[PDB]
Amino acid sequence: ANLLTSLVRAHLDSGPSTAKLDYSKFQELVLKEDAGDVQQFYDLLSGSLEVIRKWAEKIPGFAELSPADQDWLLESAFLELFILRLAYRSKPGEGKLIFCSGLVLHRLQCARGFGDWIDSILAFSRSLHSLLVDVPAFACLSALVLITDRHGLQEPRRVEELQNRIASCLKEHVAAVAGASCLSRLLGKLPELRTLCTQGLQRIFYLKLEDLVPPPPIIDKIFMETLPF
Amino acid sequence: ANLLTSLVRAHLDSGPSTAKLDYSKFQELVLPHFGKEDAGDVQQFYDLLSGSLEVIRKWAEKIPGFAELSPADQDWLLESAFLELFILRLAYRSKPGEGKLIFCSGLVLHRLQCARGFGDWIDSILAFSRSLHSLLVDVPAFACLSALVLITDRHGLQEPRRVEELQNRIASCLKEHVAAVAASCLSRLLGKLPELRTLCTQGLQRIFYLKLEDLVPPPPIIDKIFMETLPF
Repeated sequence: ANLLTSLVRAHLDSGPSTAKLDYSKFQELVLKEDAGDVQQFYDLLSGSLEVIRKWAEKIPGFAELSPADQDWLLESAFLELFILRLAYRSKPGEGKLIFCSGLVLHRLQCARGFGDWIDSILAFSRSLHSLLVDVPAFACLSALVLITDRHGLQEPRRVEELQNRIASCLKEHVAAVAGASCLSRLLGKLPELRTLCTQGLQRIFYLKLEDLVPPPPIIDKIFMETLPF
Repeated sequence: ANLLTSLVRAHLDSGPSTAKLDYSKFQELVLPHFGKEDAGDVQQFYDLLSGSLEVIRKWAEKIPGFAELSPADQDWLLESAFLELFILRLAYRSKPGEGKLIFCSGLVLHRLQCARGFGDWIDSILAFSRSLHSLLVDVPAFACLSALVLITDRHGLQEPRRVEELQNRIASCLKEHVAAVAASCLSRLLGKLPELRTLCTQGLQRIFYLKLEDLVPPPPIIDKIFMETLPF
């Protein structure tokens, strides 16, 4: 309710307004992988880093978790968060990727840096779009990606309480707007999203191997620490 | 030559002969669920990597000069080149025109039986097999090339110059044989190198992915190679 309103205010402020979109570099007709492409891949990921952290700071309860638990939840869900907010923001029917700064790029502008990762993300975006998720449901869904069980939490029961809180909040709101199914269908995108995060881990691994441009330290850290091994 | 003979003898004993070919598990049609794998497929994949590594170790022990290198340099050369050796010997042995993969022990498996454990990687290895076959590399030229893949400069050798001397030795022997039989085939064969190098990368990606999945843990020595051959 007031929780819901707070999750919404938090989501909308964490992205760009249709007025602040930048089509400056957009090329629908785009005429191996080189170092401009690898740099732009890391830059686009790096752009959401501070955005998602300020967004999490505004989820009620998140700052009452232990600071070690806050950092680990962010670090463990960064990739999934980046993917869900990009899939929701973008327009997959026209190949349009919209990033959280407002930059708009065509997918062919992105294919070389992202690999086929990017097509997988556009299929998920089509899929998510067909569900017609409203803004309050999405503001709940994304927060549930963050605030979830991870190995090594100091206070896993308090993470679980807050998750139940956000879940109840999502569950009402859905029921209120059209009396499993809907809910079940929306929660089904959590596991797709985990599998899609896998695919991003594979892409960083591959690029680290190539080593045209090294990943920036904080991307490299998230990659190394979220690898179970 | 005498080196030649020994390299040749070492190669033929390391593989199977058109007899000892096991069709015990061969199925000319299986219907898999693509892009997924259970723990039987993953243990078979590793088992095939590790059987091939004990076979390549015994083959290297027979290359004259290899066993008196330092034990550490011996291991590092093997591990540094295992994946490349594995793909080359597998490509050379196999029959891409019937979709057949032939391993080490004699085991024959259809491309469709490999799909789950190996991923896409196996199809790309079959494509390189067709590639390598159209070059028509004879057994004594392949016995030389194979060994020059192992005996090579690697960072961190205790005695890189002993390795280089032996590399010179096998190169000369190859050259003698290319002339006895008479750039490419050479330059033509180095032209496929990038295919191979991509396939080694493609195998690292597959182990990474399966280590992520963790249906079963990789064997320790495969895991060690994966890790120490990753600069990070």
